[PDB]
Amino acid sequence: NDLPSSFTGYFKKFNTGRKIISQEILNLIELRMRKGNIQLTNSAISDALKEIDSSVLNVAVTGETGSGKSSFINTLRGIGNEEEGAAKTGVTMERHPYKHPNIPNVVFWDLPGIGSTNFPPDTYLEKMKFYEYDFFIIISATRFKKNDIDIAKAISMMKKEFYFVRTKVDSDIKEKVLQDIRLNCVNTFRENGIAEPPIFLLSNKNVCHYDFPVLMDKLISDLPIYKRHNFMVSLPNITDSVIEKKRQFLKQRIWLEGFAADLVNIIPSLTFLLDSDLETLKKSMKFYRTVFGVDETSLQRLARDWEIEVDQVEAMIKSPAVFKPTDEETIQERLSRYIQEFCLANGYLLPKNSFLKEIFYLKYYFLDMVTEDAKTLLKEICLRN
Repeated sequence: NDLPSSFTGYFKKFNTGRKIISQEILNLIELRMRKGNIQLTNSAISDALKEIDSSVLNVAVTGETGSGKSSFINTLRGIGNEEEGAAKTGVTMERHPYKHPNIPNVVFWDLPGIGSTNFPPDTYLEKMKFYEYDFFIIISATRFKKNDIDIAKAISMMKKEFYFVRTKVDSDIKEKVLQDIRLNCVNTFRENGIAEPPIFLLSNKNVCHYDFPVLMDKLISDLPIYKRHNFMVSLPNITDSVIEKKRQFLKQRIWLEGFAADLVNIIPSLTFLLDSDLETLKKSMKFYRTVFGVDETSLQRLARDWEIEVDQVEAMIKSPAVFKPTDEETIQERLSRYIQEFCLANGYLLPKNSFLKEIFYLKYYFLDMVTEDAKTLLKEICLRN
């Protein structure tokens, strides 16, 4: 009903595992809004966004050589295996990092298998600097080994998160050969004195297949709340679910940002646009396009994979022309029209006589645009092949 209730109510749509901020903090912020603590409410939101933005993620990936490690690391980074920057199989002396191409805050580490070293579990983890990782990805293309489990045991002893990933299920060429593959893994765990652990089976030809979806959900879910945003944004845009999930996260961030900047009591209508906010809007559009893989480069490659000049790929979507020069229409007119379109379909998102400043409604419009663009190209990429 009131503003304090509208602020926290916006997050009712998202379950515990999809919030980019905790209910505890949301409840705290609301209290401060209701207390009139007109400064502590802004600092709470401020520090919350700051903590979200500066979050760094380090993912340790271990297993055996030629069992998927490299492909896993590369598909999560959105890089082709023989592409530049592509993590290369096996190699192995010691730990090797691979930063995400777009989100510097995310780093995957190729760790040498403990089998290719003469280090016992705990000492191996100390050598590999276990304390630096947010979670571990234990990969096996078969049914895991004693090594894989001793490592897990050591990881759980230190309170860290690990996940069992069975790659190359696709090479297993009825249909439910998955339950068999899963049966072999379970016996291994049972054989090693461990209760039934979850397992995620993955495919290489069709990477976004099988347990990829739920694995993606688990990693974000188990992650500390403030770390989810930066990792979510880094995931590969290979399913409408990941894509739609990213939008949900970015929408939450815009909301927080809109409130921090202070609400206003005048309808949006962009009659004058500071060069200041224009550049901000240009940066937002560049951030969203990259995140959703619809930025210039991504479109160029896409154009090659098919043929035709980029010209026609861009023509398939809408975000590429937002800031493209035209003698027929000014940016002011274009953006001024977007605000009206948005608020006409979505309303002002707040109780009567209260509004977010103009830029925020524009960020929401762009985000929707890019999200739709990504789903359009994905649908085309899938339609083929």
